[PDB]
Amino acid sequence: AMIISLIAALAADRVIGMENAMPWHLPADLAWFKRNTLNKPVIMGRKTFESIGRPLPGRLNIVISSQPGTDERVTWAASIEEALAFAGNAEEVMVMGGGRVYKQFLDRANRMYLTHIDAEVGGDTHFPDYEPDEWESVFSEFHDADEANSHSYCFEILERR
Ligand SMILES: CN(Cc1cnc2nc(N)nc(N)c2n1)c1ccc(C(=O)N[C@@H](CCC(=O)O)C(=O)O)cc1
Ligand SMILES: [Ca+2]
Ligand SMILES: [K+]
Repeated sequence: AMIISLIAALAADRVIGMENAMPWHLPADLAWFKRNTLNKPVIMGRKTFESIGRPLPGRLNIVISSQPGTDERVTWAASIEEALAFAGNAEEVMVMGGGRVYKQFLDRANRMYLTHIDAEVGGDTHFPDYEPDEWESVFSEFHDADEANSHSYCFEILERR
C-alpha cells in the first residue's frame, strides 16, 4: 500500500501561495521539509520546481508538466498518472505543491505534513478544504519565532481515518 502524502506550509486562512514568494523566512520549516522528504520520491508542479531553482538532492524529483521539460536532472511527467508510475514501488511518495497539484492528489492522499505559520499574508491561493472529521492528528510540535525564523510555526502530521 503506497502512502501518498501531502506536505505544505500554510499561513493564516489556509493560504499557501500568492503572486510572488511567501513573505516569511523559516529555515526551520525547510529543515522539516528536508527531513521528511529525503530518500523519497517528490512530486511537484513545474512552477514549484522553478521556485526551488534546482533539483532537490537525495530524492527522486518528479516534475509534472504538459510541455517537455528543459532540465535533464529531474524526471518529467506529463500527468499525475505518469508521476505516480515514476515513483515506482516506493512506500511513501511526497506531494509538495503547488495549489493545483494538491487538489489533484487530495483524494488519493492518506497522510499530510502541515506546517501552520502564524502569518496573515493576504494571499489568494489556498490549501484544499478537507473534512476535519476524516483526518486525525498523530503528531504536533510548536515553535516560537526566533532570530532565525520570522514567524512562529506548528508542525503537524495528519492521517486519514
Ligand atoms: C520554494 N520552495 C517550496 C516549498 C517551501 N517550503 C515548504 N515547506 C513545506 N512544509 N512544504 C512544502 N511543500 C514547501 N515547499 C522550496 C524552496 C527551497 C527548498 C530547499 O532548497 N530545501 C532544501 C533544504 C533547505 C536548504 O538547503 O537551504 C532541501 O534539501 O529540501 C525547498 C522548497
Ligand atoms: Ca505563487
Ligand atoms: K538524467
